[PDB]
Amino acid sequence: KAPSHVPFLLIGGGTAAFAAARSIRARDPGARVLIVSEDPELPYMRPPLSKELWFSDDPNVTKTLRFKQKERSIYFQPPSFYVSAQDLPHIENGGVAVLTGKKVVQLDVRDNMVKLNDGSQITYEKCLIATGGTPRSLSAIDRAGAEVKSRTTLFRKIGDFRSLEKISREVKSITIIGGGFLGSELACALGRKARALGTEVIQLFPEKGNMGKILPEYLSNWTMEKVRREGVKVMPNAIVQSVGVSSGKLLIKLKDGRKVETDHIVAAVGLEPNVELAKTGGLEIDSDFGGFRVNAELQARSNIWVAGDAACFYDIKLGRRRVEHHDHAVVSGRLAGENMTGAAKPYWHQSMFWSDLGPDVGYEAIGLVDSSLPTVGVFAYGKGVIFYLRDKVVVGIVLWNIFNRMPIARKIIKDGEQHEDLNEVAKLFNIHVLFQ
Ligand SMILES: Cc1cc2nc3c(=O)[nH]c(=O)nc-3n(C[C@H](O)[C@H](O)[C@H](O)COP(=O)(O)OP(=O)(O)OC[C@H]3O[C@@H](n4cnc5c(N)ncnc54)[C@H](O)[C@@H]3O)c2cc1C
Ligand SMILES: Cc1cc(N)c2cc(F)ccc2n1
Repeated sequence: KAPSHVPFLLIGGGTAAFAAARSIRARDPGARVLIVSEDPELPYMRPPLSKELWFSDDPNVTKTLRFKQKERSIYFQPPSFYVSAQDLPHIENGGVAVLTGKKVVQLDVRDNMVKLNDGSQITYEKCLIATGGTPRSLSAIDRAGAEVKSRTTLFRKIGDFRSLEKISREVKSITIIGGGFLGSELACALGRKARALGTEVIQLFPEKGNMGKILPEYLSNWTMEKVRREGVKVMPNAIVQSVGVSSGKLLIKLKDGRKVETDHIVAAVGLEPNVELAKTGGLEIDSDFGGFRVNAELQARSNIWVAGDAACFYDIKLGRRRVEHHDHAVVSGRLAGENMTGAAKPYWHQSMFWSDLGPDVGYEAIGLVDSSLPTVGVFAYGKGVIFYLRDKVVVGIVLWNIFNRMPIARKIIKDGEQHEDLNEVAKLFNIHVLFQ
């Protein structure tokens, strides 16, 4: 199936890879691009797996994988957009092929060659590593035994959505471990499903409130109350000590003495970059942020770039970073595709992210957003803007229930001005003052 040589080889078939393939085809007409994906699915976007796909009025949404934004599919393109790998060398004006169900297990940088899990070898001229990451798991779950492990979900892929959606219709109690984006969005989604069926949803995490690492405490606490009003039993300040099976149910023991009985656990406790290929490829990994260490142009070696969740890159403006946003995979993937066709451009356009936690909670963010940084919040906590500061300069912004204003927030961070009155800057977001 796979040819012996391809001009453009993209390792991994996710958001960053697809954005790169589209970018290469737009900058190099007739280009021949091969995506190698270990998943059986064609490239698709993940955000709907924790949001729109759970709020669809169509009960066949699990099969169609379409959602209302305007209806559209979770796949970036239908199969008709792609050509087969076997035909990729011969088709006139080239195309984009995806070799599904295949994993790159060896990378030879000196010879511009990869080896697949089935023994196949492919040489390339330009290569992109866009392997993303794998969900982390709790140490308490790893030591819990096979039964507990079989009743614990790591949420990332289409299969995880389908398996958890089926569970929410079969069991009475689901527990989410994790207070970040994924845990909070799944809590609101499972909470909506539970209100109609009369079932239970629990979310526990060690922080004082949802999104405690991202939002200031006062806004994290406000968010926790909104999640609770979606039908979720939220347990902050919860550290899992052990997990076992008791009378057929899962028993979660917390360090503080509390105990939670439930039927199924969803672990949403972060992501580990997929850097397996750094060993054979002799590629540098970043010990501080994780991931493949690349420069401002997302380049690792002469013919190898890295994009997406797995790329630790140099931001000429904000310093060295690694970002795990959908839009960042798109932006970095497209940038890598342009540099794979001679652009030599540095990461410059700042990617944004967003989150929706029910009807009354939606926010957008950009730049360095971290609750450890000093923050200034200007609210009208219905609507407002939170500025994240470093050396008296705005390095990140969170827009709370403010939409269609991201270009303004992007300009403020790019300009790097020293603002003496952030209340005037809040007027740019139609806000007419909390500190942390
Ligand atoms: C449920 C969910 C909801 C999200 N919601 C949001 C949101 O609302 N807003 C937001 O900004 N971000 C969101 N994100 C984050 C966003 O989806 C990620 O930042 C984005 O998918 C990262 O793109 P990627 O290409 O770097 O990685 P991935 O999408 O993970 O793609 C990597 C692909 O490469 C495959 N692969 C790995 N190693 C190999 C190998 N050796 N050989 C072959 N294939 C390999 C992996 O199987 C995977 O298929 C969400 C993520 C999830 C999981
Ligand atoms: C930056 C970001 C934003 C989100 N809304 C998000 C949601 C998820 F479910 C998982 C990861 C996420 N990462």
